Amino acid sequence: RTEKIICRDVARGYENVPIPCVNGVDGEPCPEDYKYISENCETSTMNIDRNITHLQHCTCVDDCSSSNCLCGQLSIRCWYDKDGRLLQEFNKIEPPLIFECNQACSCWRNCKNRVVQSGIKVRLQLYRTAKMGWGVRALQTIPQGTFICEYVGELISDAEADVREDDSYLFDLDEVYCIDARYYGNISRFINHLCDPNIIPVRVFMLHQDLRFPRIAFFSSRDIRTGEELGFDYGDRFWDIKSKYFTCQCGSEKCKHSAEAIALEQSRLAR
Amino acid sequence: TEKIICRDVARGYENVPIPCVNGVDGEPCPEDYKYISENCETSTMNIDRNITHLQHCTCVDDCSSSNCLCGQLSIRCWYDKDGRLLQEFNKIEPPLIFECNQACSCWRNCKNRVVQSGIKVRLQLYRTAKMGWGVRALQTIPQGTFICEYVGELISDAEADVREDDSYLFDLDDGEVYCIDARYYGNISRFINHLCDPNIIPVRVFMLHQDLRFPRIAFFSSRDIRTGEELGFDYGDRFWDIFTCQCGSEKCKHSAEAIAL
Ligand SMILES: CCOc1ccc(NC(=O)[C@H](/C=C/C2CC2)NC(=O)c2ccc(Nc3ccncc3)cc2)cn1
Ligand SMILES: CCOc1ccc(NC(=O)[C@H](/C=C/C2CC2)NC(=O)c2ccc(Nc3ccncc3)cc2)cn1
Ligand SMILES: Nc1ncnc2c1ncn2[C@@H]1O[C@H](C[C@@H](N)CC[C@H](N)C(=O)O)[C@@H](O)[C@H]1O
Ligand SMILES: Nc1ncnc2c1ncn2[C@@H]1O[C@H](C[C@@H](N)CC[C@H](N)C(=O)O)[C@@H](O)[C@H]1O
Ligand SMILES: [Zn+2]
Ligand SMILES: [Zn+2]
Ligand SMILES: [Zn+2]
Ligand SMILES: [Zn+2]
Ligand SMILES: [Zn+2]
Ligand SMILES: [Zn+2]
Ligand SMILES: [Zn+2]
Ligand SMILES: [Zn+2]
Repeated sequence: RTEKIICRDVARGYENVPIPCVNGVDGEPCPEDYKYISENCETSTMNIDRNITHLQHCTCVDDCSSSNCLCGQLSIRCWYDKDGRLLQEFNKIEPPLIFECNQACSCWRNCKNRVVQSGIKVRLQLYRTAKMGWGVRALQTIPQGTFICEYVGELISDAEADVREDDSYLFDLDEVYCIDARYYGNISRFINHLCDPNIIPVRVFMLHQDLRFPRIAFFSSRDIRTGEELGFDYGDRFWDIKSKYFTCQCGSEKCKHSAEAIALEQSRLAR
Repeated sequence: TEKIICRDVARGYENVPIPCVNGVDGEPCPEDYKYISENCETSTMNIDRNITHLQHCTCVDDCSSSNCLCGQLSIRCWYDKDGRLLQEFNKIEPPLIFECNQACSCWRNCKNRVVQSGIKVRLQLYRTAKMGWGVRALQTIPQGTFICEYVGELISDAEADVREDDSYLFDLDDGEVYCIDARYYGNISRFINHLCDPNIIPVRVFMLHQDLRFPRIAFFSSRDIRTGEELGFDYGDRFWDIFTCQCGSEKCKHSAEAIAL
């Protein structure tokens, strides 16, 4: 079998870079049961607070590289190095919310605290995996801490998420709001679960500071090689709903959710 | 002597820098406002942003055919292949323009996305002889070219009635009345002066939402504009009824001399 480019850009020109799709595995055509969007959408009344006078903002007249930047101080510090990468010291167990600079700040649009709002810069590819359906892989080396993409979809309420039948694309922001990428989503809806993940989600605020709606940004948690599949840990809660339907195919020696890992735990509980 | 007093009054928010110069007097770069590249809110406007309420096209091409719903909503698509308004465009009573949006099936680079792609022409903020600050072209600009949007603070009818200074107040004009006030928050368009012989015209456009209470205001050149020419639109007789005009045209109808006659 031969690899087959089946779409030049699944984003239809909406991202900074094209995101091609290939399938060198089976006969599945390019996925089209969803609407690609590059930014979050709403399908009910949400009234995101966008009052420009409500925004916390900085007075910096440099590039916001100093510890005096207010937006960095709201994040405890700015966690971006000079190349726009997330610092290794960033705490994954208890991450602070990231507050990027915004339209109320006195700084320029190219200051050092605007990584996520500047969008996708790495070359990604939608591709057919051997055992998980569609997936996303890197077409380049990606250093640790690099911004990858945002989890984009339909903003819905807690109550609406209870009503939704399919939560295979439902991200819990943790009233409680979620992002459902089932019907509307970006490239992130195709990122699979890995028990040994190489990206992590981070909560970020940019052009609004409405605390019901953090945006979810994925950053690499280690150096990523060309061709390597991207994935994050969906979390035990997702698997406590979903392992009755399918089991994990990540194949890692550390896999916590495989058919066998579940059976081994069940046999320890019996013994 | 002409001094450059700002490399970019937009602070990097537009596609191009917009420098400011002064070769007339001692006035420094204007700083009594906040530059913003898109409209802002200072109170709850409840703009309908429901993606399922958008009318949108099913175009599998570049939206240059007559089956594009978004062009049909605008009577036709009025943009030529270069993104300029057609010569047949009603420059006196323009129709509403519906550009393609996030619900359309077309690509982001189809032919119906001129205003949402932002400023392309090179402009300069500069100190005029008699009108304070103004905006001029640093290049020739063909007729029908998109210049910039009138950007500011969205305010209600009642809020506009309470405001003291309407020198930056654009009336969006059935239904609830709203205004764009660029006094406190605005982009480069807040500096465009009135001309009785204008060379740009405002056009109402819809892009990412279709809440008909809140058209966005796009300025297009109404004729070929020469390099160095000051940009201006006709503020309208209502503004002048509710300083005297220094436009200098032989057709100026708001001058001190005109008002006295
Ligand atoms: C820095 C942040 O760290 C995080 C945060 C979140 C994650 N992981 C997830 O969010 C996970 C994502 C699954 C992939 C398909 C997208 N999805 C879920 O847990 C999930 C949970 C509950 C649920 N149901 C209801 C929820 C609310 N109200 C009512 C019902 C649906 C899905 C990882 N790291
Ligand atoms: C759509 C294309 O057609 C148009 C439309 C409008 C224009 N021209 C103007 O909009 C004009 C703009 C003046 C320049 C300084 C910005 N401004 C005004 O008429 C104006 C009117 C009333 C007012 N006051 C209140 C209003 C409501 N409620 C309370 C008070 C303030 C300003 C030209 N062509
Ligand atoms: N580690 C995994 N093992 C098996 N299936 C997975 C795994 N991670 C994701 N999936 C599958 O992908 C769904 C989640 C999607 N967000 C990911 C894109 C999906 N692979 C697709 O082809 O559309 C899950 O409901 C599973 O069907
Ligand atoms: N044709 C004109 N003649 C005299 N003054 C004008 C004319 N057009 C605009 N102005 C002045 O500019 C104001 C409108 C502003 N939106 C334009 C920018 C203004 N020139 C400034 O320096 O900030 C008016 O209140 C007038 O002060
Ligand atoms: Zn700062
Ligand atoms: Zn900044
Ligand atoms: Zn800031
Ligand atoms: Zn696993
Ligand atoms: Zn179309
Ligand atoms: Zn289109
Ligand atoms: Zn369209
Ligand atoms: Zn005049």
